[PDB]
Amino acid sequence: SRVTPVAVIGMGCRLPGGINSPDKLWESLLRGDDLVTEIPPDRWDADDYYDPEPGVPGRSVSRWGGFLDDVAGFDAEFFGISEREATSIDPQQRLLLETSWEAIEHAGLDPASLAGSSTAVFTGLTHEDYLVLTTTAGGLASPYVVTGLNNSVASGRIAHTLGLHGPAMTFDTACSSGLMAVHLACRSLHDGEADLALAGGCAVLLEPHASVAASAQGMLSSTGRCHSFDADADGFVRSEGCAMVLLKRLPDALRDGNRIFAVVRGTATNQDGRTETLTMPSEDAQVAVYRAALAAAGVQPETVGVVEAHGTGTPIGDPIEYRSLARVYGAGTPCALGSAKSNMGHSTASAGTVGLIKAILSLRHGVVPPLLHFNRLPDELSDVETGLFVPQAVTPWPNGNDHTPKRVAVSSFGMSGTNVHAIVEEAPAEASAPESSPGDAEVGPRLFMLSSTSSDALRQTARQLATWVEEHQDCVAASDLAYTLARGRAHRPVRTAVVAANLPELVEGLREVADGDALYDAAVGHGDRGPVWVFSGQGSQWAAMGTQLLASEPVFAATIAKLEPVIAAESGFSVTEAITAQQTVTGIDKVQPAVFAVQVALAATMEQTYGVRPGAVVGHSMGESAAAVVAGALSLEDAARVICRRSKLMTRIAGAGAMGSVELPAKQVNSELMARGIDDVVVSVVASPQSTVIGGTSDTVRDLIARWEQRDVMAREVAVDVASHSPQVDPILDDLAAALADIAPMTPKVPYYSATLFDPREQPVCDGAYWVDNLRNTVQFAAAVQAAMEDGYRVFAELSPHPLLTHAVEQTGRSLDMSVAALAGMRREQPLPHGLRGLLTELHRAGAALDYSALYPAGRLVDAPLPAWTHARLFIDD
Amino acid sequence: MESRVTPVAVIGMGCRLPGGINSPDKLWESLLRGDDLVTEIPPDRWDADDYYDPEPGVPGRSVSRWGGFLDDVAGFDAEFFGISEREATSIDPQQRLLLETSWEAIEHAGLDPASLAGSSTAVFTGLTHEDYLVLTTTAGGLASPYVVTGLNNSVASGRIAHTLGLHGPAMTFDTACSSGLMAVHLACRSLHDGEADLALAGGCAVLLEPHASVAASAQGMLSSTGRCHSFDADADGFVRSEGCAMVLLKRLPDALRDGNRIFAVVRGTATNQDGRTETLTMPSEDAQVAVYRAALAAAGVQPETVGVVEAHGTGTPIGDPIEYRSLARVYGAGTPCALGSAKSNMGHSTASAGTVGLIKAILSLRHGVVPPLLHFNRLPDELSDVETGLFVPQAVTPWPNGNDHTPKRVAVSSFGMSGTNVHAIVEEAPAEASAPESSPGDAEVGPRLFMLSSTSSDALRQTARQLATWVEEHQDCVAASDLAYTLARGRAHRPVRTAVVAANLPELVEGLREVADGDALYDAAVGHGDRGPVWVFSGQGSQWAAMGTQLLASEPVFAATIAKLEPVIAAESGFSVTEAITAQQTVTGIDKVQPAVFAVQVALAATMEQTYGVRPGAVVGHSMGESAAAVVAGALSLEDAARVICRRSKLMTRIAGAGAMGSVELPAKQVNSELMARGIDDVVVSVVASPQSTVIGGTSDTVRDLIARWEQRDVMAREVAVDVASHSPQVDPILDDLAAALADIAPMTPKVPYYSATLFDPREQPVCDGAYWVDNLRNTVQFAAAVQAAMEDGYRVFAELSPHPLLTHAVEQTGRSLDMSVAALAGMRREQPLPHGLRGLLTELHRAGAALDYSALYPAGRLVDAPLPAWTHARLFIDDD
Amino acid sequence: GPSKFRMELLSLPQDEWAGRLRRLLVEQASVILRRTIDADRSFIEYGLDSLGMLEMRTHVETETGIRLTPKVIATNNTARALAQYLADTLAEEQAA
Ligand SMILES: *[C@@H](CCCCCCCCCCCCCC)C(=O)NCCNC(=O)CCNC(=O)[C@H](O)C(C)(C)COP(=O)(O)O
Ligand SMILES: *[C@@H](CCCCCCCCCCCCCC)C(=O)NCCNC(=O)CCNC(=O)[C@H](O)C(C)(C)COP(*)(=O)O
Repeated sequence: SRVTPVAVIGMGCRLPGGINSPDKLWESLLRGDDLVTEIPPDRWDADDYYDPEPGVPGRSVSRWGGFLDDVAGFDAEFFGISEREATSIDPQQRLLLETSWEAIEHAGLDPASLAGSSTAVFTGLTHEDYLVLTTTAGGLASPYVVTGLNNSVASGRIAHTLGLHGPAMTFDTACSSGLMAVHLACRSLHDGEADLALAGGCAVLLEPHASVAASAQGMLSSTGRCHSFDADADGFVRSEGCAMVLLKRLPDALRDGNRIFAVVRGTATNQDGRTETLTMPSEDAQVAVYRAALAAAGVQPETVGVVEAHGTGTPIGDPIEYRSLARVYGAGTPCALGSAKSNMGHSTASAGTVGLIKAILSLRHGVVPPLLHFNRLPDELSDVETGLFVPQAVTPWPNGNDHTPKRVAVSSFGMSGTNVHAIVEEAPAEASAPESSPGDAEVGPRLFMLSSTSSDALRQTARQLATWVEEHQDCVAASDLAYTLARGRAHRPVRTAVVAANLPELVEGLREVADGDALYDAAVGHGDRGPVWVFSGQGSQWAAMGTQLLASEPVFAATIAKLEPVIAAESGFSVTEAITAQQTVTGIDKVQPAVFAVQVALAATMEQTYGVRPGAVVGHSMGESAAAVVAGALSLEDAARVICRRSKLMTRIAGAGAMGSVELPAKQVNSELMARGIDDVVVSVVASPQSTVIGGTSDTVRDLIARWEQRDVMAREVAVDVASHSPQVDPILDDLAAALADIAPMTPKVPYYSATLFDPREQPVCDGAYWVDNLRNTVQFAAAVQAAMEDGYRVFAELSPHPLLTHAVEQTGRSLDMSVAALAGMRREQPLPHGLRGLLTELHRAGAALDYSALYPAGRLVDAPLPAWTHARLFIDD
Repeated sequence: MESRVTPVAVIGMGCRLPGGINSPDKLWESLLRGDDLVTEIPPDRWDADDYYDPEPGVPGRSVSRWGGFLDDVAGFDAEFFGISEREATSIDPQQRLLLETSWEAIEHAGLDPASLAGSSTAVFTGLTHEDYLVLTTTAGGLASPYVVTGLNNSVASGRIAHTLGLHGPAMTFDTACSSGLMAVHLACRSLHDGEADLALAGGCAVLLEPHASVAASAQGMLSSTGRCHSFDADADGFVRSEGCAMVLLKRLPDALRDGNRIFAVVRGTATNQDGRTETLTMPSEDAQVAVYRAALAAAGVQPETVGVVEAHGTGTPIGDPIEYRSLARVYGAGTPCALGSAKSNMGHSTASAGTVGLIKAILSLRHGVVPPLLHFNRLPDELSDVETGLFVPQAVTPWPNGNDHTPKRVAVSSFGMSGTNVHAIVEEAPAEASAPESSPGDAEVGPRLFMLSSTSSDALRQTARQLATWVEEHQDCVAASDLAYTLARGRAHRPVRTAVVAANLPELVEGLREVADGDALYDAAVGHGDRGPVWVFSGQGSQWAAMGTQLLASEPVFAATIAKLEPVIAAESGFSVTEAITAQQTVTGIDKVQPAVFAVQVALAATMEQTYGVRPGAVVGHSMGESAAAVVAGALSLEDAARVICRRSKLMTRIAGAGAMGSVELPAKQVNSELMARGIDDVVVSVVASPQSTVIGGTSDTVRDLIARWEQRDVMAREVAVDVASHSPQVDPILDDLAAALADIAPMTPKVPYYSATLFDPREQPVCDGAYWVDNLRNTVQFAAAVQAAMEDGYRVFAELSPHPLLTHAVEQTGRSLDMSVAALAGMRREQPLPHGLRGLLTELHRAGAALDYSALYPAGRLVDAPLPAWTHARLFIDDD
Repeated sequence: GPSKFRMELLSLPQDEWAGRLRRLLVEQASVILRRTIDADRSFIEYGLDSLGMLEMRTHVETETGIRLTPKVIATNNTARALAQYLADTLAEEQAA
């Protein structure tokens, strides 16, 4: 072997007829589809130039071509491109930018993970149609033309966008540009200049003057069809198309476990040299490049089963090529001769890569697609004795032996006389992991995860995937598909999840998402920071809260089982019946422990079963006790005593005061309270900057409420037993401190934003005096939440039985002009047949950091379709 | 110590830059003189006032009115490359300049581009901008069929490979302003692989249209002042400028083995991308530092041994401080290091400044000095904190840290707009492993032959004038013999060619001025150099008094051959050859006239082959001329043909005035019909000289009476009195004696092809026996058919080797009949002096285009930097007036 | 004299100076980018190129009298940070 083998670990393409995926390309090739259509009126009026008489000046003989369903579409915002600059960008560059992202995602890699890598980019561009259209419109004066119409930035932008550091050059080698990029990338990876390579080309047809000019040369087909290797060959038809591949050194790819589609064992390039005419090919030059590539790959030509020829369909090009192949390949052993350009026309720049992609697919499925538009070879090739043949149907691999890996030969010959050839071998024998036992493939709901750049794109994405799952539901494994959508895709800003146990169930859910009218909204996080647990106070209790979770989640049930004896120890009460009875838990000695048990088990389930690391913890009222447990400051055996011992204490002062809710800032409330000479009523909880909770003497509290109602102020009393965070609790703190004298606080390991300490940023020591202070002092919950946002957290999920502070969090975030998400872990009478997977679905939708490895330990990548795009039409105009 | 790539030697460089710079040496003179090459935009391109606006950011207007412009962009030598005028009109000028400069690069390396046919030479050409495409679509000329190759970028490199018949990889590419040096990266990589043994790298810049300036001006790139104030505190942007530059690259072990001249060694090169950093065009400091240490690692060079950095130096207020701070982090670690940038002198030659920067680096290496930076007055205050050994030279500076233990090394950098950086480390050429310098040898100062060439007459005069100026300057820096060697075996001989004979350079300067000013019409060569000339050997009538006196005194080998043949005639004819050729009166009497003509003519052909290496591709003789032709082609030995001719002249000396030669313009068929009408057999066709000229031999009275018959009928039937009526029945009685008296010779097979007028078919090999000779004095001389078969074989150059040309006019006539352009040179003329021996024939033989053995004429010598020939540029452009 | 916004802003207590600025920025970037921005996600991934940075540079100069430079927006890569950078810069010059 002359060079290092290079593995094609990812492929991406956009091709005429709506083909935008390598798997979709294979289906069309196998079906024998013909993607050559009449020129859409959107490009130009074909009848303004069509003339069947050859060589008529100013007129073309071709009215056909292979066109993309749309070209002006480009998801500009997802790449941070403003419409003003996006409009002037050559569509060839935009399609390359999009398809390169598809190529990386197809490999199972997050493109954002490639930032800072030594990845190299090689893109070939041969047509300046958008430049000419801009010149005709006279819009060259726009400053964005400097970047929009230059050819170097076609690969520069891709490297700039993804933050790559390898070579990022753009070349132009005519119709062999697509395959030349693979040869250059295979060279660069071997030299060590890079560790990953993006190779391919793009061609876009927007102007008739390119077609008529070639028509005057007699190049294009009169019948408008690339009759490759047929007697009626009369020329080619230009066609749009963009295709890219991702290349990585084989030892690295095998070491890192990336899926390998095929191995490029060696490439070679050559020039036709001096010929009769500048565009005439040379037979001996083609024969030389064949032996050069085989020598570089170190493989005998007798073992190359299938040759993917150039096959443009020119009357003189094919006989030269056919003689070239017969002198090297097909030496006795049968050989199959194919050409992708028959099915979709000549893609020019990208024709090299598309031919390669067809070769990759043929290797994987082990068959050769029939060659469209073939009846017989030209009569002048009758005497050539060779093993070559043109398949007229889906044929098995011509060799059929097992001792030798399947190999193909890919060729591409440029107009300027530059030839490219590459030898591709099938992927290595899969390093199959130990077979998954039926116990590992547990029957149970799994999250299938979607993403897109907009609401409509998500609905389109769901529809596409639903049809794909409906086809491969027997061939694909549900475990792998769940793994692939989570661990092997890029989570685009607008995202959702569908939970199901079987693929048919998954399809039905996707169709509901496809036809649903819900306004899916973009995520607010970046997966860099974990969610912030919010532990609310009392009042969220509802009848039979824990019945569903106990019957569904084992860790939740286990947590209650461990904590139940402590309640029966300190308070002598059984929480299992209270949270499962038909009546809401009542009594402070019962209400507080019941809420505490649910919250801590909810947190316990989340970071153990679903492995969600909390980025920060925020506590409100007794929720601070739950907050301490999750933060690692205390053990559950301590806070349970803290809750239980405290809970029985204010049973003495049940009814010792009344609470009021004032929807005004606390600062002005304090000033008005001071100006009124009143000092028994104090601010209890600063819930939001626009709301305040007060408590004190029951009759007096009603008096300011009436004194606020006469001022038409929105105010309300709070129907709860104990005047917490007010001087009414005074007769207990001395007893409470003695009861908590045995508490052993520890330093918190999770960021703790206490609402009791004057500075929320302080990491508390949850000693006895804290809870004494917590009950007496006011709660600056809005301040603590505000502090967490200032630190950068944006996702808050409250773990109470019912949402009570989610509205407060949203108000505080809005008061800071900050985009935040307020999720609810549980809701009153909300059925959750799938357990807490609903919250996990919501947390991912918001964008909190997750340990997807814990949810999806291992699995094989599969071919799930990539997400759609928010294709806004961005084209020049006159 | 570790070198991960093979060192690559730059064996040839060529460029075309603004201000009439057409050669690397002329670039060096400009840099030392501190020339500023940017000018106001010429009205020929566009009206600059139609777009100028000093206010930055104004829509639809450009802030700069200056640029560096080539003196002639539309100029192209279409016919030399075999491209029709129509096709060349629609070819992008970037492609046309690349084709011309690449040819200049190959010649500058000392190689004939025709010798690269079938080689594995690779071609990488950087190329940005599409101004001609913009112009073409504005004029609406895209319907032309030639556009498919004229405007497609891939043909830019494909055309070079197609023209020269190169088989290595050939591609063009775009990497913004770093494409020029990126070509060197790919070429070094391709050579390292073994894919190629020669590589052309470079780029082209062309500035035909204004909107490119307007679009960039809105972005704020364009400099308001109009000069690239590289590394100056007043930097405000760059200025675009035209320019093309190409280099030729070869593996260093191969360059040493073949003995090619090395200008510099590219030890290593590397490239990378800036990555995600602010805006698309904002450069990254850390990326620049990475490529420096990567290139050094690949080249195995520590940075402290690099003394000069050819920085990118665009002149933007953002780019320059990033460059300086990045360089100070790598280079100049305590040791002084000199900064520089070719951008300052000639603006930004986008997509080619990478190569132009490289070329400046090589010239600095060979001359060992750092050119001053033009507009530098003070570094920006932002860089006052940076501590470094770097410094910007304000005058011609000796090489920093100059020493012999460490070879001089240069770092070349070039950064593109897309963010792709290229950086290469260049070392001086290895210590000259030349032959003993000024060693004794061919120290003779005899007049040497200096060769000129071009594509047209007016081009030759321009070429002579340019070379005359160059020789006038370097008359002391180089030896005359080396210049003669360079022009002969180190250049490509274009169709229009001539030579000048001189003994010393001062005479040469006078000679070129005569050629540059003379109104001589220099016709292009008719030969392709494939086949050697065809010697022509004549009959009687060429003799004149004291012919060889000057030749005997000017060609020692001629004299040796004359002396060699002297004894045999002194035995067979009894008289010394020097008598007839040195007497003050013309030799008379066939017994001495005939041997004398044969003796000189044989030595003449001997003089060409032994002394001037002129191997004849074919040989043709006439009458007596077959004897001389037989010796030269190898059909018979030298002395044996001598006894052959003296015996004949003596044997027919028995008769005087045996008959007559009626020479008529009538065709042989027509005179045969006329003779049949006359019915006499006393006269016979003796010589078929031309299709429009026939010679009739026979009895005197039958000739004289009958030739008057055409003279009454107004027919061009002249005759000059001759001693012998050969090829006629008048010599028949002596043939029996002649058939045996000279039968002692032993003919053998010629080693050279022979066309014989004696045989019916000249192409047949003639056995030079007496019977064949007896045919010669009797059979009709079929000379016209003899030369006809020669040109049917494609031979083109015919030289008449006779004291006076007699049959040359016949060659032109038959060539005119054949509609086939041929050369009819004459070896020597009547009374014509020979101040330089037969060198006057050789210069004409070269001008005709025959095959020559230049190795024999020019055994050895070092190549020189003599200026390349000027092109016949024609104004080819697209107009929308 | 200075823009009407600058008179109002200084007359207001300095603690909301970030809040009022954080809007002069959101509105101005919204019209420049033609997209309702958010106050925390970075400009560069909105597509704020070098030109748009100039339009921001000149506009804030008219509205606040502060000479912004393109490196600063490159450093204060988000609106909240940029408004924060404007706040103390206003505070520092005021204290002079
Ligand atoms: C790719 C060809 C790419 C170039 C032509 C299509 C694009 C539009 C024109 C270029 C841009 C113009 C400027 C902007 C508007 C390709 O695959 N081509 C065919 C490859 N075949 C091949 O090389 C051999 C085919 N050649 C011939 O059949 C033969 O040379 C001709 C019939 C074409 C010419 O014959 P003659 O004129 O007698 O030499
Ligand atoms: C050369 C840069 C490219 C010059 C030629 C561009 C001509 C237009 C090409 C497209 C065709 C349009 C016409 C179609 C008919 C170069 O040498 N690049 C390296 C240095 N160049 C830089 O830009 C580096 C310094 N950059 C800057 O100063 C800033 O990024 C600029 C001023 C560009 C933007 O400032 P803003 O980001 O603060």
